[PDB]
Amino acid sequence: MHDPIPTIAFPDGRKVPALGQGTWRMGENRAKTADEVRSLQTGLDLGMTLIDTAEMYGDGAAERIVGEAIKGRRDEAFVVSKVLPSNASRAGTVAACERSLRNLGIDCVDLYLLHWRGGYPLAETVAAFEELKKAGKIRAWGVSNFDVDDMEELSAVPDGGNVAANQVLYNLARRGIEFDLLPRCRAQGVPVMAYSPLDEGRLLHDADLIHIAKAHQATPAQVALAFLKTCSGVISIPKTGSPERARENRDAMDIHLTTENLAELDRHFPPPRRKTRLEVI
Ligand SMILES: NC(=O)c1ccc[n+]([C@@H]2O[C@H](COP(=O)([O-])OP(=O)(O)OC[C@H]3O[C@@H](n4cnc5c(N)ncnc54)[C@H](OP(=O)(O)O)[C@@H]3O)[C@@H](O)[C@H]2O)c1
Repeated sequence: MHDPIPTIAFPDGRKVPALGQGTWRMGENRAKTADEVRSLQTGLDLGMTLIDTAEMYGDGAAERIVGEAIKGRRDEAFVVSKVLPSNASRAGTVAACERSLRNLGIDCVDLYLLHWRGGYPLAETVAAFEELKKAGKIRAWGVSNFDVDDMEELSAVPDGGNVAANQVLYNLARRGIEFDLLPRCRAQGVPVMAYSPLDEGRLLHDADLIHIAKAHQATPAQVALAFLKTCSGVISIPKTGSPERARENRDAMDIHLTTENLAELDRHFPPPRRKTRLEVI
């Protein structure tokens, strides 16, 4: 019997498991599709109910993978997608949402993000998000790759205070948001979605993570996710094309990092001591 996935509440009171599933680079290889679908199905069965995708991921292909994986079980998934900033005009956003819904094969996304900051004024994009919400086409909107200054601009936008999430880079190797952005979003009640929680796999070569993994009879990936589980206000979205890895990632929740593991990680992966430029992938 494994331990449960902690839950995080959105501003609107909806709760999701703090461990979800990524999909970037899915749907690029026909030979992997069956496994990618199965990986997401496996994570859903195990309670990794949030799935993060985007219009740009394989230009609709990752969305279609998500659509397969949720076939017969839409109500079990919390589907997140995104609009590219070059599409995030008043009419563009609506048109992009409709494509995503067609690809996903569903009526409504749970959460719809601006993927990063572009040249269209924020009020335009938020206006489109609020109309989609009223139309029953999205349930909530948020943003991604927004630093503090970007977050502040939302207050000048009417309805900008409805922001439901900020999806930014965060893992042991990229702790910059701890200085300012994460504390702001926590004070504000806005979940931070930590993308690339395994630093795209680069963390898995780290000797201190390996050592700590060894002590817990776990894997380095499981340790990287166990750390992020300790962080309140954070939802991590690791991606894997492998159903065996999905199971492994789920079981990262059974690790209880000790006070000494945490000190050692802080020593090996130092927190920012000053404001850091937002890292983006
Ligand atoms: N908003 C944005 O701008 C943005 C940017 C980046 C990412 N994201 C989202 O965040 C998700 C996660 O980040 P990411 O995909 O960039 O990288 P990541 O999840 O940190 O790591 C991905 C890599 O780790 C491997 N992996 C996963 N679990 C493993 C395990 N237990 N053991 C060993 N290797 C493991 C995967 O390989 P296999 O697939 O071969 O197993 C994959 O190559 C993306 O899929 C995407 O949904 C959003």
